[PDB]
Amino acid sequence: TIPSSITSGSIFDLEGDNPNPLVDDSTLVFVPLEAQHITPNGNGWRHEYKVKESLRVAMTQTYEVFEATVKVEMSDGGKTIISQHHASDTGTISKVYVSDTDESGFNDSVANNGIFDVYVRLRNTSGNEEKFALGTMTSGETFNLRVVNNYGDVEVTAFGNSFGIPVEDDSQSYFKFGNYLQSQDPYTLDKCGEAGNSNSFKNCFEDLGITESKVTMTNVSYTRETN
Ligand SMILES: [Ca+2]
Repeated sequence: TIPSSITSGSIFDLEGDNPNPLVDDSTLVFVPLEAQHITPNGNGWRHEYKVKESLRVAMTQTYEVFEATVKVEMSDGGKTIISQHHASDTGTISKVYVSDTDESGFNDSVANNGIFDVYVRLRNTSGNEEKFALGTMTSGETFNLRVVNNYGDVEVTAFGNSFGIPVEDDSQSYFKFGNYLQSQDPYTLDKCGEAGNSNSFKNCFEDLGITESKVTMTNVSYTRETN
C-alpha cells in the first residue's frame, strides 16, 4: 500500500488536485495533461507531490530514501521530471528525467523516436550539474527507481545502474516526485510557452504531439530522518 506519509499529507503536499494520484490503495497515477498544475516559474504542466514547507531543512540535515516501481506511458518526444530535490530558490539539486530528445550524452539521445532516455542531473558542490545516463525504455515499460539523500550525498539507481555525488547544499531543500511534463521541443530543445500561462502550455503540448503522459508508481516507499 502507498505509504501514509503520501496519502494522508503528513509529509507531502499535492500539486494538481484532480484527478487525485491515488487510484487505488496501492497505486499512484500522475497525469499532468489532466491535472494541468502550474506555478509562476514552471515550464510545463505537473502532477506531483512535494515535501511540505514546514519540514524542510538542509540537504545535509536529512537521510531520505525514496523507492518506486515506475511505469511510463508517453507520446514520442515527451520529456518529464519524475523526481527531484528542489532548492529554496528556484534552483534544483537533483532531477531524474524520462526524456525523448536530441540532447547528447545519453544511451539513445535521439529525438522523438519513442525510446526515452532515463537519466539524472545532480548539482555538485561547485554549483555545476553533472549528468548521468541510467537506462532507456519504451512507452509502457517499467523500471525501478531508488533515490537516496545521505546527508548531502545524493545517489540515484535505476536499471541496475547507480550514480551519486555530494551535492550543493540548500538550507530549505525539498524532495518532489510524480510527473512534471516539460514544455520543450525535443529536436531543438527550445522551450515552449509562457510562464504562468496555462493555456500557453496547453497549446505547446498539442503542437508537440504530447497526448499521453502517464507515470504510474507502485511499491512505493519513503523514509525521512532529520539531524
Ligand atoms: Ca529517443
